[PDB]
Amino acid sequence: MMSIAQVRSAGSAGNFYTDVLGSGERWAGRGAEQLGLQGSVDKDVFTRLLEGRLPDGADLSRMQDGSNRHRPGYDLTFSAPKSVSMMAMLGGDKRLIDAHNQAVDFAVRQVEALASTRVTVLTGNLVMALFNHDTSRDQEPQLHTHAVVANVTQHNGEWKTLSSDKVGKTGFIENVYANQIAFGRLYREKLKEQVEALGYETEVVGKHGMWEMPGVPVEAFSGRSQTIREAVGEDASLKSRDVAALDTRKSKQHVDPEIKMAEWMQTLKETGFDIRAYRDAADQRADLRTLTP
DNA sequence: TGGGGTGTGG
Ligand SMILES: [Mg+2]
Repeated sequence: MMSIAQVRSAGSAGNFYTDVLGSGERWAGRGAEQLGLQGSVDKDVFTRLLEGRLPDGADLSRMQDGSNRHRPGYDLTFSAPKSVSMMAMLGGDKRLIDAHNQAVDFAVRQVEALASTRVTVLTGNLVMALFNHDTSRDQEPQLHTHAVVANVTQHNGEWKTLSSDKVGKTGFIENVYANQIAFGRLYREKLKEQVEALGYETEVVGKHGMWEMPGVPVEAFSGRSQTIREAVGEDASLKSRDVAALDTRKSKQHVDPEIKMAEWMQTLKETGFDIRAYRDAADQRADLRTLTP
């Protein structure tokens, strides 16, 4: 599941991402490599990258009119299938938090192909920040990664701007939106490959091949989703659910990691699910094959 | 800026 969003403010939203299973926001992309950036994201260097102030001698901003300036960039959030989320946090399977991360690196890398600048020329490089979270605003397991793309790419010499000027030809983000499904798709496919290799089973449960591990009590950890549909309902348009997603949206919360982890384990019991039996069933499934043909 | 739900995203 890949969702999109425009970043419209540096300093402010620059923090947002700078802020419960062990807590890794790492850089990514050929562009982030050029500027010499690796698996760490300084609150300041990032907050800067959004204004147009690269680490390199590039200051592509527009600090005019008090505080009217550049265009920060975009947020491509890949959300993992609820069963994957649960198994990692409630099932303690750390191998999953990994698979998910590899699945994102794969996707985010296919997005970099569309990296192009205005003059339209595929510049094949991006400077990105990838933040990982594991809850929903409803406080449930909801592991996802905000692949924040900085509004900058590198053409021939200096850095330009992915974002466009005026209409001309569809620039970067235009194609991203035009290609959402494919991206959420191949992210989901990568996670899939690994997850099954670990010995887990999966079945389709939604459009464009969305899936989950069969048997895992998903319905019980989809509080946001349900609150959104109890409001605007089912059969509601995507746009209508966008607004619902925002109204009924609780505000960002300070949870007591162990009070919450316990509520989950507790609520997890009432479903009648045997977490342990599942991981083992998966192991035996994986073991059973790698030891045959 | 278009579009799948696990619903994130000043
Ligand atoms: Mg988040």
